[PDB]
Amino acid sequence: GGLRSLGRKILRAWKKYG
Repeated sequence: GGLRSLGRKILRAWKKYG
């Protein structure tokens, strides 16, 4: 997880925000 991947970090929705 990094700068440009930040979006795909959300995209994978591991825990999804909250």
